[PDB]
Amino acid sequence: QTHEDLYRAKSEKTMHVVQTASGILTFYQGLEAAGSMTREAAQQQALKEIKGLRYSQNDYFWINDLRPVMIMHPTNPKLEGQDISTIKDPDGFAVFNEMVALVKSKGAGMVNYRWPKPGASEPVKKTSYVQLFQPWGWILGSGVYVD
Repeated sequence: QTHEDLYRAKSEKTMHVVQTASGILTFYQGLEAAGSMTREAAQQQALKEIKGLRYSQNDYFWINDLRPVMIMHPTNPKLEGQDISTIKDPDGFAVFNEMVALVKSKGAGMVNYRWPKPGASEPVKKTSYVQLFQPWGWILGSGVYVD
């Protein structure tokens, strides 16, 4: 039983909720591919639904793209439609640029950074799984706060 085993387990949870939520992307992209909705309408409907999803103690999902621009953020909605390339946490970690570089290399993975909790402003340590949804160039993410 290794350190790697313990960390594999804790973060599996995060991975699985993101994979769960990403099925909404899959569903809506299918309707786009079949010609039943336009891409942009399919995108907006998917965002709207993913915006309301929660698990555990008000843990949530966000979406940003590869540019990077924030597409949907349920607790910081004023970041939406903005270039988020210049955002850095208090340790200097370039949150979204790191996420983009990670998914471009590997498709998905874990990343740690500081972010405020919902409805608060102090940046707290957080560990998130991000996953590229390739047809739309979207990164879906969720994480858990150290407390």
